[PDB]
Amino acid sequence: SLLNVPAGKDLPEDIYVVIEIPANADPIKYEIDKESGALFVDRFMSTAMFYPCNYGYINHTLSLDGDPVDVLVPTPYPLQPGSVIRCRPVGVLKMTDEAGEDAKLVAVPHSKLSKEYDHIKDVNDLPELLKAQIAHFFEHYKDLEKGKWVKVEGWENAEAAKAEIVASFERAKNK
Amino acid sequence: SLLNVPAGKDLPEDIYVVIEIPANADPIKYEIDKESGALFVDRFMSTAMFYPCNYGYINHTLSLDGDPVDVLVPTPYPLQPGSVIRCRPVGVLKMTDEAGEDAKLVAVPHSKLSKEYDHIKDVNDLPELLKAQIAHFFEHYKDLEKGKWVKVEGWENAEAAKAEIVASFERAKNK
Amino acid sequence: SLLNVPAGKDLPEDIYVVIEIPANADPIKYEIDKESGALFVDRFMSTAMFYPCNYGYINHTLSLDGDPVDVLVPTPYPLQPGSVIRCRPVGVLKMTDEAGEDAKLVAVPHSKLSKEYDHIKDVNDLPELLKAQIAHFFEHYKDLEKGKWVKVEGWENAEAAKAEIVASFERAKNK
Repeated sequence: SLLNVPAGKDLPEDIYVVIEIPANADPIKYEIDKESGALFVDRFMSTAMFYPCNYGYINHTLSLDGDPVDVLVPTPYPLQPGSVIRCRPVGVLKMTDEAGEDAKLVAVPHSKLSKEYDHIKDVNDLPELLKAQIAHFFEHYKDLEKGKWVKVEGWENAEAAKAEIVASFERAKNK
Repeated sequence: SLLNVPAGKDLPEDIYVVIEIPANADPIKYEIDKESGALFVDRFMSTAMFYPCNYGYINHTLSLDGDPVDVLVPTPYPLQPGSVIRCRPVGVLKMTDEAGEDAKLVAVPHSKLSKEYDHIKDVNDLPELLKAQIAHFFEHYKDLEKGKWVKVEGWENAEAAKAEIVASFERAKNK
Repeated sequence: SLLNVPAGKDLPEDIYVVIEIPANADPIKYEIDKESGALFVDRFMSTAMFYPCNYGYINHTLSLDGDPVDVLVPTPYPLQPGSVIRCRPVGVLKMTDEAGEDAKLVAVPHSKLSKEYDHIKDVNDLPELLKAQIAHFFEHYKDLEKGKWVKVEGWENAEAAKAEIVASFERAKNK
């Protein structure tokens, strides 16, 4: 099942993201269940916005908000929810919500799947427009959910991203 | 897998429907397999009609036609086949086909996912139009399958719905 | 899971294909993983082409290129990737890439799902156009992947198809 999926083939320059929400899709927020491994409708988003990239998580990891690391992956065409893409971290958007700080990484499809993302080695290689779009999306998607807020601090490099991967792995089962 | 999915987290005002067919979709009738838990093309529908809501079943239940309880869930945007939505029964369309009797329940998305369905407490709260549409759909979808017929008897309340849930759960035992 | 799916319920006039890529879809090449049974993005196709039919494999089989037998299934409407269709082999397109000659079978939806494919008993029953389209697709889809080539030899009958099914079933498990 989707639970039996490797965090990566070779952490952390080579990961597997499990996709929950496709780029440019209807505003349904899906999630994979811990016990079923099934795609659950987590929520119907209230703002009229869409994810600017495919949105998912790395299996066998844990952020300190009590969830796996979240990754945004851009692709030429939207991916099936519940499907897996081998990619390569290239940055992180650092933001804080309530309150367990909520960093989101950005990984691009691995060279084996496509060479279109080879010239993107680090966060600055991403277009400014897409970056502003991601930032703006996370600044606002929850605006119509009372008692929910997000402050976006900023972008950090691929090493920053890789760091969070290794960290959250190991915070990964242990306790 | 999709077999390992709870009937509900608190029957019966709080259930899980496994979605097989999305609202307003192509006329492919999918089903989840008992052994694989895989989404199987059960049939290509012959009439030019679409399901007016997402269509699915409650896991760990059995109707007396030899299938789990079927639930129709309305949502703002169609759901991925094979995905799960936490909802709340609000009624039942009572109908009879060839092989005994074929009640179909109507559950609305749980308040945790959206508050859009909070004012729908019972069957009458659903719009007339949607009700007539469901009824009409089930009256006719099988018209071009010889030796298949459906007579729609009528609508019953949420407690009627809840009843069928509890019943069919327990009848829940025997494959 | 999708791993636990029968090759067929009565080989070889009655098979199960696991669908990876839908007809007329975005050019994402998906695959089912051997360990997870999960839908993995195998590759982003580089040519501006689409699969003319749904594309998938028979579970519990092995071709001599080190993969299950691949089947193309036509349907009236595209199928969900990762879903299973009971169908009935009616032909085979014989082609060579290498490493590993690359026959692709063509099965049509079983009569239980639809009678639309009843009159297609063998390869010649398929329309010319669809045949030329499949052939032309496999001749060219890999044109922009250096060091990859395909020569299409030709079409063979349903018996030829069923043969490859029986062969590749055995060729598997047994070491």
